[PDB]
Amino acid sequence: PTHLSVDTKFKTEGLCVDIPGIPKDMTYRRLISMMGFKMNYQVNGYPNMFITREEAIRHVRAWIGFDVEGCHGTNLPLQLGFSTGVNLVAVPTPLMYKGLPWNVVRIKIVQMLSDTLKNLSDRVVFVLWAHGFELTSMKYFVKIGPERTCCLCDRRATCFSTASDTYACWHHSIGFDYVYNPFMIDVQQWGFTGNLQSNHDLYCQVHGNAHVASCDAIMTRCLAVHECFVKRVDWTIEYPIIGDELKINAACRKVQHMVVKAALLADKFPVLHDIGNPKAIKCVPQADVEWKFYDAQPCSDKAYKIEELFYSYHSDKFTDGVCLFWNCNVDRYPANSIVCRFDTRVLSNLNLPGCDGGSLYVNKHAFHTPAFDKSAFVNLKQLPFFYYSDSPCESHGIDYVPLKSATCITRCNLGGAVCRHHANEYRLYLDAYNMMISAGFSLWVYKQFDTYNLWNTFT
Ligand SMILES: Cc1cc(N2CCNCC2)nc(C)n1
Ligand SMILES: [Zn+2]
Ligand SMILES: [Zn+2]
Ligand SMILES: [Zn+2]
Repeated sequence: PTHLSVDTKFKTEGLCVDIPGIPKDMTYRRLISMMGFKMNYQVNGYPNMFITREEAIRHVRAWIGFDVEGCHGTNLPLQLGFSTGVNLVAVPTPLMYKGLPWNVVRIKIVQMLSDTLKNLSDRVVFVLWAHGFELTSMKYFVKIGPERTCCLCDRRATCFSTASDTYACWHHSIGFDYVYNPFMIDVQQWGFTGNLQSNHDLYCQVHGNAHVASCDAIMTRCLAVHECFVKRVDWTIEYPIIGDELKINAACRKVQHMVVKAALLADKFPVLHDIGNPKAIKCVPQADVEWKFYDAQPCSDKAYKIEELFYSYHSDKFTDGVCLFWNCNVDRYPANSIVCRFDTRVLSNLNLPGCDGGSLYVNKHAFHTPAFDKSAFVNLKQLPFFYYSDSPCESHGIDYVPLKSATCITRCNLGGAVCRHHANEYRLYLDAYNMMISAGFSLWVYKQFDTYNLWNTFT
């Protein structure tokens, strides 16, 4: 049991207003046939156009919400809406495009999906709240067949061209007119009562209903993300490397060690309260401090209330020493804190749009993160960039230009001239820092933090 059986039942109640008379007893096999597609008994990698909830979750980067609304069914114009905010009007003769025949509409669909997905996924998963017109419109822009490879590379084919009779992936599809072997899932099959807006609005206040197809497409995808990544969480699912994952994760470890080590040297806290990931290891193993750990899994719905994390009777006194909240999202951090908080607003290939202002950060695992809120940091300040090192000034073993920087906190800089080793390490550290910041991570610290207190650790 890996793929969704075509002989699985499909509930058709949601389809009967667009398709009146539709049989109550229906399989994916018969639905695909009704949609105008012929599977020809093919064992060539594409067993069903529809996929399971488990397969949809493994391919969350491919999710594109899709809705079709009748403007006036062969005789009427259709408004095609996508979770990218795009609305296209197809005539059978929040971006809104005027009515155009299907032969040109399909070219725009291929361009839009290819630009949206080329850096995300090897496929497309159309996320539906199926009422009929979206399923019966697929024949106008979708072609199916055996699994194929791109004409210009080794990636699987996602597009077809009737001009050249060739296949392409999302990177090589310029000028292609058909979406080839897409996947889809109907959210209505999951067991819901009431319409799309009533279910979506139970969990999200950020997406409205401007009564256009793209609004429904966005709400459908948002509801799917809430069901799969907010109310249900699976951290065992691994996701492929599509970008700077490894560098970002290594940079995060380097920045955490640097900042915590310097906070302990500068203010000499007798105790550190490490709140978050139950599998955390001391980021500064050599530090003298009493290191106490508190378990809190990543919050995916709302940020933790600091009253629930801290109160209800541990050193008990979280006011003693310092608190470390490394990606542990709380509503309002205490004044004595070191914080790394992911900014959900960041634009990147790892950060997908989420539910109720939140975002779906996908880097090895999927983490739905609550909406970034500047008011969480009112008792803290932004942590300034700095590099600190007590290591010996010694080169060992990439040409050189002398480093001059007020933020290179080393013995050599105190002595008036940065050594080659510390200049190389400073530049590598600054690169790691900038990588982590650009990935969306934000750093905050207790107001008394002052790197001037690090210079006297060289005596
Ligand atoms: C986005 C949308 C449109 C819509 N229609 C459009 C065609 N006329 C009837 C109203 N209905 C819903 C529930 N959502
Ligand atoms: Zn290709
Ligand atoms: Zn929403
Ligand atoms: Zn040095």
